[PDB]
Amino acid sequence: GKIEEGKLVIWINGDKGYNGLAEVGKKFEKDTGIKVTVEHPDKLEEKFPQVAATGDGPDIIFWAHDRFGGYAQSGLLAEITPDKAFQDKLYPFTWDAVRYNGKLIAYPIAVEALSLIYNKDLLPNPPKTWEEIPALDKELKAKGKSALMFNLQEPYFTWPLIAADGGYAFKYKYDIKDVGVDNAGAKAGLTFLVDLIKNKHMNADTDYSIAEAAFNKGETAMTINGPWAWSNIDTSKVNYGVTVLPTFKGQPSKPFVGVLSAGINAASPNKELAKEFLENYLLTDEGLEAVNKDKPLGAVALKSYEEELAKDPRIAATMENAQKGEIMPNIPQMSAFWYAVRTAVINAASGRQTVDEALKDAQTGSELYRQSLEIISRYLREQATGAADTAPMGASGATSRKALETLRRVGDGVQRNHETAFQGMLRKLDIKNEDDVKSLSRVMIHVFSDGVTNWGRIVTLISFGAFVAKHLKTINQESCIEPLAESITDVLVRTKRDWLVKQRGWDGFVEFFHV
Ligand SMILES: Cc1c(C(=O)O)n2c3ccc(Cl)c(c13)-c1c(nn(C)c1C)CSCc1cc(n(C)n1)CCc1cc(c3ccc(F)cc3c1)OCCC2
Ligand SMILES: OC[C@H]1O[C@H](O[C@H]2[C@H](O)[C@@H](O)[C@@H](O)O[C@@H]2CO)[C@H](O)[C@@H](O)[C@@H]1O
Repeated sequence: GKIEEGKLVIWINGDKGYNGLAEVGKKFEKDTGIKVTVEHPDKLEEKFPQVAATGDGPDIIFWAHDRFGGYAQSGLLAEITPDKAFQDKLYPFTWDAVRYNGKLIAYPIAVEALSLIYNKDLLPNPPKTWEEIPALDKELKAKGKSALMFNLQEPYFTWPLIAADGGYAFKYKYDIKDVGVDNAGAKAGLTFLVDLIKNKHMNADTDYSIAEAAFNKGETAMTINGPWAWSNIDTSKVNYGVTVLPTFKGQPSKPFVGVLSAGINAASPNKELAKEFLENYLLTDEGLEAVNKDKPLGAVALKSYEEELAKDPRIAATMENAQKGEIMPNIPQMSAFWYAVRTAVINAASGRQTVDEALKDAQTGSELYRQSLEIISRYLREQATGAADTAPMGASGATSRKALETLRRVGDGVQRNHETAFQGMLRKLDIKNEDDVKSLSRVMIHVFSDGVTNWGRIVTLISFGAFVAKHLKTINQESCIEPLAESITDVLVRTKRDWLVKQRGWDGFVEFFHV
């Protein structure tokens, strides 16, 4: 329940230099008498938000920057306030990756991008194009080898191909309502991947460990991986090169670029020890060297140590691929986007869904929070004030508009028919201000998560929200309505994600209540 005072617990992914990080921990302990424990739990990026929401978890969490906006929005991260002298030691774009709602929410460590890694003894020159890989595989199969193996279980690895011909996550300012997962470009890329599998150039079951072992044993000519993998390749004594990813339809593969970052748990009683560790032990030439020697970091954020490593052709390749890619967003939706696309790739690769079916579901999943919030926020606000929002609905606007019209019909009926239960519960909850609204999340999840799933219960959730919003406006707390709508939306989408996607999201709602 409570994080222990007077020690540091650190979480980092099991593909990174955790033994090197522990060496930096030992240096810290030698100066201070404070013990540093480094752990690498499975699925730590999913475990962290669950444990931290209870006041528990590590003091420090390491992950790429994309997950940290979600954590910060949830109240799970301490604000970082390094002085100017410290801030100036790192590249400004790395600080930009860890800024959320104008606040620094983590320390940046290193820039990561995927590259094409190839065995010079099998393929002296790497392929410039994806399109030439089937013919290379045919050549290599006659030598008892194969052209390419990489992790097909994590969408981070397949994304560069999906993005190449025009797939995108959130259109870039970001337009969060503009998602590019089921467009022609995304379909072309994923169809190419699925055709590789159909034609027996790759196996849908290949994962990180299987691809790594095949490459490092000299069984496959190429893999796709990041700087952290280079240690194990060095140990293997494969004659490898690191290069630009192949093009698709003449266009570069576009890796999603990550900034490995270190956040401090909002519930830690060791925030000063954590800052001291991160600024004066880790983010130093010697600290980063200890970690980099274990598993390479990429292009480190620290100007002084990055200058020394920049002459490495493997780093040059990493940065070439990075320049062709895009820095990941850190918006809270990123977790949902990754879950949606992970499922789409796995299902398309296995034959569970067609490419069209798979990307349609991924588009729905990625759009779900924003579309749900549009509908709910508009209903609550128009209920409270008596007047509709004149602003355009935007992307998938017909669905939003029709869902709002449906909700007007069925939601107004629920508020009439359940006036007695609603008035009774409103009085018992005694909702007075924004603090009271913030306290609703836990109880709403409890009530709504229990029992059957159907559209009627979704209507009850939203309709009581409108009932509360009317109350809030009347008592001059209209500023609480948008936070209420965000809280309800979060409950809805977190608890019913898979069911909602199965219904075709809000189009299911509209069809369910037609006539
Ligand atoms: C049956 C019922 C359901 C359902 O089928 O799931 N929902 C209700 C929402 C409101 C009401 Cl009044 C009732 C329900 C209710 C009750 N009797 N009848 C006859 C009805 C119709 C009271 S028993 C259920 C209950 C409600 C609460 N608790 C602790 N328990 C208060 C905690 C709370 C809960 C919410 C909120 C949604 C928006 C919001 F701004 C604040 C919220 C606060 O939503 C829960 C999910 C929707
Ligand atoms: O596959 C989705 C996954 O992508 C990224 O995770 C990377 C991570 O950035 C790399 O440092 C390395 O560990 O490989 C991971 C892929 O297995 C995102 O950072 C992550 O949030 C997302 O779920």
